[PDB]
Amino acid sequence: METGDQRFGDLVFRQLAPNVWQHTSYLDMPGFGAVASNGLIVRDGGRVLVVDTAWTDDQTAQILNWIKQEINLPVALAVVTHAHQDKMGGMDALHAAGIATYANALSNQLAPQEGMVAAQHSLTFAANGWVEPATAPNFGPLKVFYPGPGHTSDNITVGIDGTDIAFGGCLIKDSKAKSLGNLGDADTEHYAASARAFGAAFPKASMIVMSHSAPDSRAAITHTARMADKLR
Amino acid sequence: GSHMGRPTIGQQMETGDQRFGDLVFRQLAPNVWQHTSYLDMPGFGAVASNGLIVRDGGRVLVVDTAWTDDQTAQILNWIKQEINLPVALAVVTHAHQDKMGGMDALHAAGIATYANALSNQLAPQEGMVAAQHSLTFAANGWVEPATAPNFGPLKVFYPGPGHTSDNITVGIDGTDIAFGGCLIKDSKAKSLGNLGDADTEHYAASARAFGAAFPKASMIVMSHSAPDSRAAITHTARMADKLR
Ligand SMILES: CCc1c(C(=O)O)c(S(N)(=O)=O)c(CC)n1C
Ligand SMILES: CCc1c(C(=O)O)c(S(N)(=O)=O)c(CC)n1C
Ligand SMILES: [Zn+2]
Ligand SMILES: [Zn+2]
Ligand SMILES: [Zn+2]
Ligand SMILES: [Zn+2]
Ligand SMILES: [Zn+2]
Ligand SMILES: [Zn+2]
Repeated sequence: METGDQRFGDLVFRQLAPNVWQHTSYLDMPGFGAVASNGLIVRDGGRVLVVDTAWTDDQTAQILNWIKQEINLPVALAVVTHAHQDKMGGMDALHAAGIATYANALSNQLAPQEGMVAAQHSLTFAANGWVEPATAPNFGPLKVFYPGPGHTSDNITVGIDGTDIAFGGCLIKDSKAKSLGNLGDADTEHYAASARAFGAAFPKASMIVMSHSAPDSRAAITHTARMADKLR
Repeated sequence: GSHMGRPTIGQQMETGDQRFGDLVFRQLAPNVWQHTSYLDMPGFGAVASNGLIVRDGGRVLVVDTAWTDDQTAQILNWIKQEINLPVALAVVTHAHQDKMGGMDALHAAGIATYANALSNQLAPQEGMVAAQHSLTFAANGWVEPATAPNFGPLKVFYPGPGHTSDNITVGIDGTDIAFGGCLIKDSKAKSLGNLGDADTEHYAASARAFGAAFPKASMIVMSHSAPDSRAAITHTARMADKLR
């Protein structure tokens, strides 16, 4: 309800930069109430790129229809940042709309176990965390980085070239957080290193976008790593 | 860095096994041998780690180091004596001491080394030397063949997270042998061994995925016990079912 925020159905959109919006969707978790999840919408000349679905097919369709209304450019592809419902719940809606989908090979391998629909294409990563470029064709400003196991074994991150923005997804929590949120599938040993690897991959990003709070500064990365140091 | 921060000899000699310094070698097939090295761990005696040696035409291929550099050098010495073909490459099956502790011995000898990209990424944290090359995997677990150059009969499969998030497995094409490494424990096991780095949620599926990937392998080779039948896979998966 913050000024400049736009509503379409159950979804809220905030412009972060001339060509970048955050999408926010909400799901009731019985016992804990409504939980926000954020992803990104990127205008890349005469096409649109999506990072992460909403919780549900219906909510993901609302994202696609808002893009049609407000941006009116075709969605070329989507990248989804791990096999949990907040990031991949809406895969069927992307596929029905004829959007090409990309995830970590590991995300696609885990998807069935995690009750998610696999992406059509698999990203693979060098030992240094950077996507093998042949697996991420025509990704325009999307720079995809695998920081290592943290929130999950499969979690990936995305920088937006020509912006100050990097997307930590569920790996990064906000700079005032008490906790690292859901650690059910987490690597408690490697998490802190993974948070720091994300920071080092995108050294000049000043706006850190994450799944479960409003955009923060780089302080979110060093706070997440400081919290993660305490897990081991 | 390493979880281990004490090399010894095995006691249970066994008839068809060959002692070579502090290591043990067993021929499993005309072109396949098991290498075994031992660490004394207080309260648990001589702890075996097993890997594989494969002869493929005029080349030898190695799966896994020994626990230590000095032990891994003795694997190379044994290969020179018993096979006398050059070691074309080694593949190591995750970033733990038993599987990657001897990387320096391979690199010293000019042997090209391969691991899961994730193993190489985790190596520094795990106190291991990274392999020279990284394997990547398709969404169905099979190695991307462009990343496994001249692997010949070594058929590398990532079964999913289990013993660790980076554990890989290796079928030996043209044989009845599949290597489960530390993912699979034998049908006599009372535990899944070290779960310090394990994925308790996905372990059972990963164990079953290994079995389904190598459906006709009748000899299952694993890190910490003698080769077993396919029962080792199902018994492991059923123990892993109790973690979730
Ligand atoms: C807000 C904390 C949170 C997370 C998280 O920390 O990322 C997830 S997730 N992506 O499923 O693990 C959930 C859904 C169960 N919740 C409630
Ligand atoms: C014999 C059980 C075992 C395992 C295992 O279960 O694989 C490992 S490992 N590869 O480091 O996790 C060790 C060394 C700590 N030990 C003693
Ligand atoms: Zn998650
Ligand atoms: Zn999340
Ligand atoms: Zn899970
Ligand atoms: Zn291990
Ligand atoms: Zn082991
Ligand atoms: Zn570890």
